[PDB]
Amino acid sequence: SPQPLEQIKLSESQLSGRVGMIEMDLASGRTLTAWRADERFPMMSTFKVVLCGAVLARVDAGDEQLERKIHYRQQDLVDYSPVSEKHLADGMTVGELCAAAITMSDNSAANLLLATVGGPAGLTAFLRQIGDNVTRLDRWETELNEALPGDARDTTTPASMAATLRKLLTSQRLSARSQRQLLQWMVDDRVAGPLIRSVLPAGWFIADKTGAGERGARGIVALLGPNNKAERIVVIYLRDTPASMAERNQQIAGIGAALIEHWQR
Ligand SMILES: OC[C@H]1O[C@H](O[C@H]2[C@H](O)[C@@H](O)[C@H](OCCCCCCC3CCCCC3)O[C@@H]2CO)[C@H](O)[C@@H](O)[C@@H]1O
Repeated sequence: SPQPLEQIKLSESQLSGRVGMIEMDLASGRTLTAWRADERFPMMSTFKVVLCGAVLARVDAGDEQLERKIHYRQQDLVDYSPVSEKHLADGMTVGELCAAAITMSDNSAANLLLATVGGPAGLTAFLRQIGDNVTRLDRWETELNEALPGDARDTTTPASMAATLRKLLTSQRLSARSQRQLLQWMVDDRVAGPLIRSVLPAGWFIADKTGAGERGARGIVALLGPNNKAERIVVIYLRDTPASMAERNQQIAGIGAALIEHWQR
């Protein structure tokens, strides 16, 4: 209802925590709104879209195949594996692991994919090789969600995650089918996708990947826009807040309501 920058300030003073947000134009990369855009926030399960982006880069270089089946043991599973635990005998293909990791947020799917790109260090090197010098992955699932105050491990900044997401979905760094696949995994998120579409006004496109960690950490990376087309990239991160998940979810929907009400800017 109020201007999106003034509403983002109300959410931080009502949550008693720090909020980081950036509204960027997908086609040109111009930043429309930014609050704590250069400040670090834990990435959480949102690093999985960037992780699958490095996976499609190896398939593009002929080093990987989304059809390759990976086999794992029960000892390789970590907390929260909704689909990978159901395939300990038949295994899952690299494409299926990226789908389970982004749409269902399976934590074991992300670790299994992490081992193919050279660990969190192999993924930070791909980020630096792609132009991102701030985002860094240090641990595996689920230690990277600890959200220790003052710790730069496994973090990013809203401005960096937005610029890397735009580079992966619009630069020629990824071939057309690969870019088409990464976007499809995001509009197919079965965790918050349908819940957000349920309260979005008609004609609004949405694709996303959210996250949640300790100390009230919560984040969302999304593609939004009127006329059923993804026009902007919005990245919002929440950290160091004792508020309930419902109020943290209601604060992010409140910033999203101010963005839709004052869209033209
Ligand atoms: O005048 C514009 C519109 O205003 C309302 O739409 C509401 C809507 O009723 C509401 O459900 C939603 O909640 C916002 C839900 C937030 C979900 C977004 C979550 C993330 C997505 C990616 C990052 C940004 C926020 O806001 C709008 C705008 O006020 C009307 O219902 C609607 O008829 C109308 O088209």
